[PDB]
Amino acid sequence: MGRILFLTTFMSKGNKVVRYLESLHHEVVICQEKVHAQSANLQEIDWIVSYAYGYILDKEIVSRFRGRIINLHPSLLPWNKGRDPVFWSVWDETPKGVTIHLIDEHVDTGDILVQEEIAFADEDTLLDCYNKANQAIEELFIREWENIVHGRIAPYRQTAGGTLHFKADRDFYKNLNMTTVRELLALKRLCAEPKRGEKPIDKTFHQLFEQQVEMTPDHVAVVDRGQSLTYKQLNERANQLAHHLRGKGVKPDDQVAIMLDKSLDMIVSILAVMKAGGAYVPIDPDYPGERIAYMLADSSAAILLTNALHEEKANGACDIIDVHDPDSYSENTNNLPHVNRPDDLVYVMYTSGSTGLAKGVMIEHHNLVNFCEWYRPYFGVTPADKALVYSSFSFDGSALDIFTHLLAGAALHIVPSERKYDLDALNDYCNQEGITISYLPTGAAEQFMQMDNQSFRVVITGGDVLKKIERNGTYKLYNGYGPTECTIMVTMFEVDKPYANIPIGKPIDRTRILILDEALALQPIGVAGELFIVGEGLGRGYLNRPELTAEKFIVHPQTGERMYRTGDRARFLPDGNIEFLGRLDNLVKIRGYRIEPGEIEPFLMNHPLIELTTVLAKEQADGRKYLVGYYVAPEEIPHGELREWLGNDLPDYMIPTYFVHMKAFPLTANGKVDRRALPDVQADAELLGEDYVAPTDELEQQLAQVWSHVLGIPQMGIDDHFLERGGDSIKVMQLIHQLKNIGLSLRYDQLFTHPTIRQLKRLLTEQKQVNGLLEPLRELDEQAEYETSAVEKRMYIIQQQDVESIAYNVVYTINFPLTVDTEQIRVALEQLVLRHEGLRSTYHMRGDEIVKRIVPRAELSFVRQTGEEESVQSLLAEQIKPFDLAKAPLLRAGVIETADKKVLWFDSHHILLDGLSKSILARELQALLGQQVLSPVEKTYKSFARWQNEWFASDEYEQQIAYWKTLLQGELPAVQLPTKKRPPQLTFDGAIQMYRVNPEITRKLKATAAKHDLTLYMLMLTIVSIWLSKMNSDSNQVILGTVTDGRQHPDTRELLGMFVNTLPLLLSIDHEESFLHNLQQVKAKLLPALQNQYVPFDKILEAARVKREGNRHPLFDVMFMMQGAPETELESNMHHINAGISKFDLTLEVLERENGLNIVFEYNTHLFDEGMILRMVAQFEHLLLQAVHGLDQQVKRFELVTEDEKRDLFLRVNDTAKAYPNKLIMSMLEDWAAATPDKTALVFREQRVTYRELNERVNQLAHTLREKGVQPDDLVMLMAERSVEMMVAIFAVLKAGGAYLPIDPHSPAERIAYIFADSGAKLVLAQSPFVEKASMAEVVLDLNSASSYAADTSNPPLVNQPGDLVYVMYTSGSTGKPKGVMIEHGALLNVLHGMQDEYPLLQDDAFLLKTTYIFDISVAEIFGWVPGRGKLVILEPEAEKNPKAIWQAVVGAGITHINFVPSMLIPFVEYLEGRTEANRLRYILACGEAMPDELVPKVYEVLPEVKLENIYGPTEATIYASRYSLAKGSQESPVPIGKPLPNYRMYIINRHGQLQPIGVPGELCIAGASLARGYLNNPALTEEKFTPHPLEKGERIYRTGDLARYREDGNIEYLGRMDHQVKIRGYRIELDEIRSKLIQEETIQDAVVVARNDQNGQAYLCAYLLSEQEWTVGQLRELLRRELPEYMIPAHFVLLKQFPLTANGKLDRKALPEPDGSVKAEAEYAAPRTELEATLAHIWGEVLGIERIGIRDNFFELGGDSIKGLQIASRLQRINWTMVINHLFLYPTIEQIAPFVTSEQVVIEAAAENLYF
Ligand SMILES: *P(=O)(O)OCC(C)(C)[C@@H](O)C(N)=O
Repeated sequence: MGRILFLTTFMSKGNKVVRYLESLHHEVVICQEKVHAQSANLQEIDWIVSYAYGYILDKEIVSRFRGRIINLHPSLLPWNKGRDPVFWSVWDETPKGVTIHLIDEHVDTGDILVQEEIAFADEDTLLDCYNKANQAIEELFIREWENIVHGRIAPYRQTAGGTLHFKADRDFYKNLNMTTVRELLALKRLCAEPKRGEKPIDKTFHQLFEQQVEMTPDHVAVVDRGQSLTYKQLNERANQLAHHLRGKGVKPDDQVAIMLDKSLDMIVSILAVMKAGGAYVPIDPDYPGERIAYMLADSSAAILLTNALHEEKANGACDIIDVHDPDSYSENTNNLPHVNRPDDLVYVMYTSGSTGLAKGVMIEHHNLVNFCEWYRPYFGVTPADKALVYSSFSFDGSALDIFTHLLAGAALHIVPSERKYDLDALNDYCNQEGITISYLPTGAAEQFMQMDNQSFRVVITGGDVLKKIERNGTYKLYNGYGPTECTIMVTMFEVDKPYANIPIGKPIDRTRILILDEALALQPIGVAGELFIVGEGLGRGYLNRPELTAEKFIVHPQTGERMYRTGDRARFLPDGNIEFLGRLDNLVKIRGYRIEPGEIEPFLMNHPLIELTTVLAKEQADGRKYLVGYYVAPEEIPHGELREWLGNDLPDYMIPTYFVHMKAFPLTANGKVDRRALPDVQADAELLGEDYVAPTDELEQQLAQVWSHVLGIPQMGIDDHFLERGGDSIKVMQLIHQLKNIGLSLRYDQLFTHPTIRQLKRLLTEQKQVNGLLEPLRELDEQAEYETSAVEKRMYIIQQQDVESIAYNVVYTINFPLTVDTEQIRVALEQLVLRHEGLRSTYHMRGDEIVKRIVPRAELSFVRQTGEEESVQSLLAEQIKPFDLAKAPLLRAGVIETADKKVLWFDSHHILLDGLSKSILARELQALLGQQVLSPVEKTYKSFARWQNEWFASDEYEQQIAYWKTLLQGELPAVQLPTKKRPPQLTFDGAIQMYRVNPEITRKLKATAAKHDLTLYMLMLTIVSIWLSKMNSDSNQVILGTVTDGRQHPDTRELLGMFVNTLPLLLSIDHEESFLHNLQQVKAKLLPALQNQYVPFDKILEAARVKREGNRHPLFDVMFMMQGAPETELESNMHHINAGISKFDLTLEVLERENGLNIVFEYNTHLFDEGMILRMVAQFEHLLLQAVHGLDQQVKRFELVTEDEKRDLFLRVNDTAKAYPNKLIMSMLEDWAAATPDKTALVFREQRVTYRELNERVNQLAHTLREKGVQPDDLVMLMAERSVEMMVAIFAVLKAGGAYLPIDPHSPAERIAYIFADSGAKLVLAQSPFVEKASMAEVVLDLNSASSYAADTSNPPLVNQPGDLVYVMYTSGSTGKPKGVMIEHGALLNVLHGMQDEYPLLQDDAFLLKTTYIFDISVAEIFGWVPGRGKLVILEPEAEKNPKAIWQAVVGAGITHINFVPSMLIPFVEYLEGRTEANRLRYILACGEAMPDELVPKVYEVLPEVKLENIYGPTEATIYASRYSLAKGSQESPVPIGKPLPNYRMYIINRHGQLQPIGVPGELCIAGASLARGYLNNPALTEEKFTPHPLEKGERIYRTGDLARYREDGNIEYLGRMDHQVKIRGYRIELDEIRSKLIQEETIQDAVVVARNDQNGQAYLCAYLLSEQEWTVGQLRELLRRELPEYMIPAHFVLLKQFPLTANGKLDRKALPEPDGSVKAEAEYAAPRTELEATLAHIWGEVLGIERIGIRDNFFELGGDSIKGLQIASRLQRINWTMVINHLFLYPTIEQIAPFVTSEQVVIEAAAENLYF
């Protein structure tokens, strides 16, 4: 050992590494500060270990301790050196790992000692990768420190390469800590500066235009009125005016104004200024004369291009160049020499309408070129297109209309103001001229969608928020976004489907969009922020406004890129698109809620009458703001209708206060809706619309003031709904308490039946006035010990079962800015310690009573630590320690300070801190940190405990107990969630998963509940109940737990203590009714439970007499909680920490945060994993969206399984399509017999039949059957044993045309006469011993008489289609008389081809005919050899029971394929174990019953190289349906029946016909090609079992009646019949688990487990066993009590010798002994009456070794052998007690053999001692 100097700055002082070094008994000196070269901490030091050290050691220290300074770096060096290594490992996509290296004089450039490779997942957050890396570097140290300190590791130098990163290089990506890895990279690809990007722009617009004029010179360029201009004509004319302009003094970057109207000369003038070298300044001729003069002076334009009509509008301010004067055009028509560069200005357009007069935005040539070169290929603009010059030329909308289409050869069409505003005439012009593409502003576009257009193919819109997508046209709709400072637009989106917020799209060419926060840092995907624009669109800036240019056009402080502040809020969507979220200044406060008014307009325009809408947020002089909803409709809409239409999806404050009807929205001269031209409302004096009905009396006024105090709404109306205007459960109790001071009593349920003041008055009329119903809480006097509450006694008892448990520790974290004083927080916390007695309360136990003791003062543990982002969790973890309830304070605090935040953490116990106590602790701490004075407390918790304990003696408490004792009586429901194997003991290890409900859906949830007199909790509880029901196999009742506030006395809502109470909720789900009906039923069961909510949970368990199990929590196993919105801002920034604990199997907590819902899924990690919970979270979201949109839909119509799961099930299971030859099996025989007539086909006994001999004899009987009246789909019955004649009959039946119906010859006459009639058949092909057995039914032939054959040996003609019957197999199933399954040829062919693809029987192979032909399995043996042209070895009749004969057939005939039903394979492998004969066997195909798990190794040990296969299939699916290949080294927990065969499909549905997900059980259904036509002469049963289903799209499915479940692998698991199911209080059980112990018992070879209903009806768990030993009940019970719990412990164990199998080898559950019988059981104890028995008990105790022997104990049960009896009889003989060893077998007990053991009386009278002499 040696001294170690541990250097850490951002890690803990007692890390996992430091304390492991102390376990090895090292002296670990810890120094967190900068160490000097000659310090005391450097003396007598042998090793230096560093872990997150934030300083650089001196160069002397590195050399003085060279080879002795070890560093722990969580990065795979040389990659990611320096600071923040784990983040840069993910962002730069470097290799991942951890490194323990040596320290040199640089940053992480030392020789590596040990290095491991870590793996991060795509769905892991960055914080998750931080913990996973910190653990690896700590585990790597623990694993290798001994090898390091002992020199058993040679340092190897770092390989070449790697990255180096410093501090503050991450400041741009600070918000992305909770972002997944795949989303972090997705943002990188979407926002990182591209390497090479695109080619740099090197052209101006007039350069590219002049090149297009050379390409399409005679194409039509511009069309105005009826005249037209070609590209050459337009080019030459502009060149003429440009020569004049340049000669007049036009230089590059000069600004030439243009004041013309939309005409051909406008296009000429624009191109002329460009060709001259300047930039055109568009001035609308209709502007005010002051606006015109402002632009001319601001632009400093010396030349103005106008005509004579608008000439005087300049007032002689410029050199007027008339566009109609011929002298203004020169004679030179050639292109001018180029004097411009791509950096020169191309146009200047002024924008305004707000702050400032007007600002001149300057755009350059490269800006416009980049847009036009993106516009043409994006929309496919060709010279065949025709565009519309719609927008005013003073705005970039015209730049898109003109410049983009000119560079593609298209034609421009000028729009006069006669059609610019009459959109009906514009649609006429477009349809009659062929206008194919154009840009229309948002307002004009939405009013153009109604017109019937056939000309447009692409219509682009933008400017305002697009909401309308339905249009009367065949054109594609595009939505664009972009400021005027950038070129026209920067993002484009094709509107493909309806959207709530239509995205603005993805950036264009050479353009990148960033979503940044206020600190200019990158926001994660989905997080809102300010939109920034980078790329070639950013112009120069504003004209003569350099301050505003430097304000909006900024270079980024870190990325070093020029960006434009848009002032708009947007977020990135996961698809890569951007969506507009509003302007950063248009956020207004309505009723105390910050809302975006743009979120109201889409719902209002969805009204069937509203076409346009705009919601403004005006204000009054008092300061309050009100929302006004302007709408354009054909006529006015009543105020109540618009209030109701928006009340379906929006809250009350988002419903506008007033609505204004408009006929046409006033547009500005620029295409936008004139917002300041909308009519201001007249009633703007705090008017409450019109639904306001003023209070008419003194009670309605008194109720309106109480409602105003609780809800915070001024002037309430008597018709206002409580829940609709912010009403909550807490606010209902506040209304009740506020009425108690008035004197009126209101119950909690009566508010939901009287939700308005109008109804509340009518209820409070009969209610008495001033009575003082509420009594004040009496403050207890000072005592030594105080009383504890019922919940405090429970929480105490909980913490006592494991005194070191943190399962009830309450840990929260708040992230403060670094500017907050750490000690100021500690002082505020120490003030809260004395303010509340709970923070100074200690709990002890006086005898058997738990009492509380108050302490005057207690010191607070405030641990200040320094940490990094990637270590805050590990630091906080090491602080969560168990609490001693006898010591105060029950709360520990501390602040972890990082380089960017101060993380305050506090850990308390649930005995003190509950839901409301957290809210009060937040408000008081926030006020103390704000230096606000607090009013001292008035009440204490110790006094409420006294008041409540006395209420436990009242009559109302007994009345509430009687509720729970009757509510929870009888058999309660059982919720079997699809969990993993439940551990024997209850486990508390857990994890969480979070699901966010967006604000929009949250608003629709709360508006729905309030509209139907429900709370959000009632609505969520119904969805949770349905969600649990559908997972519990669509049960009708469910059970779950909930949490109430438990604040009984109204004076306790300001105290700090444990008040919450747990309530069981027994709810019912009616799947046949609507979602609204179930909503009322959940409330009808919740309100009576809340009326009895103040009975402690442990008393409720006692009243119900709930039995305690080990695997499940008592009563319920799923918990559902819900908290309200945070009261303060500090509570909203608090974060609840879970220390890997799940108190229940599954816990759901709904938290109202950020105007949305954060739903937590706390689950036990032993029952669920990461994948299972993710499925259930998606299913809850799927049910929530279906329910909120289907209020009136039946609950049965809501599906649980998701579409991604349905596609996953299709591929892994039901993708079995394969093309198979349609050649029938009777033709394949005659085809093979033709090619190979002299090949062996059948082998019976020791005789062989060739293909020709077989086919010829088949033809003779066929020709005989043909003339007998055999046609397709005719039935002929067979009565023959296993022989060659049976095979000839079957094939001759098929060749003749009919189907063969197998009948056992040895079947009773009662059975045949049934099939003889049900089938209606006539011919009976029977053998000689069974000819008269048909009783001459009709025409009976003799298969052994040559008269029944013919002489024609030629193949009969083909007379069968693939849809004709091939055989009819009767079932004789349980609970029913035999039914004839009709199988067709194509159905049989698909299975034979399918089984040949998996187990190919080739020509050199053979099959064994051993299954009785009245079973479908035999058919696979009858025809299984034909496809591969093999052979069939017919076993001797009744030789299927002799494993000797079966094994001889496999050896002698080289059989490769064999069928074996289980329970018949076990006797076969029991014969082959002591065998060694050679075998050609390849496949053992098992079918008929469930395969025992122990049989798989038994088969592979007696037969290596074989392929054991478990196969399942009902008779209605021909032969088989699914298969599963079993391997050697395998131990499957059941025997999965596997996946369906080719062209087979299997579905597992519930009781409502919905596909069940993985793990959830249901009914197995078959579908595909090989389905039976139906049941013979039973169309009723055919409809019940062969039903059409939407899964097969109208095609039939066969309902097997078997219970089954999907597995994560995809193989289906057999769970037994749907009927004959055994449950344990609803929670079911698997009998195979009980049959495990029977196999574990070596002497118990085989045994079965079922049930039997007793005389009264209760089924007892009867087990049937056979073995070589005699047991007892007690011995068999104890052997099961190993791991099998008591709820599965059976009872009657009747001993058997063989199992009652039937003809199919399965043990008849009926034929099992019904009334038990030979159930071995023990007797009582002992009573050695006489000393003889006591002597017998002592001698038995010595020989048998049993220290306690009873007089009624069986000799053999205590270890009685034949050797023991001789010892016992010998010891008795030595004390004169004759015992016969034979009697011990007849009388095996002491008392039974006591009268039979006699004495050896030796008399001892002697010979007459009186002797003489
Ligand atoms: P409302 O039923 O929505 O309130 C929710 C509960 C029942 C949790 C609340 O009343 C409470 N803390 O008891």
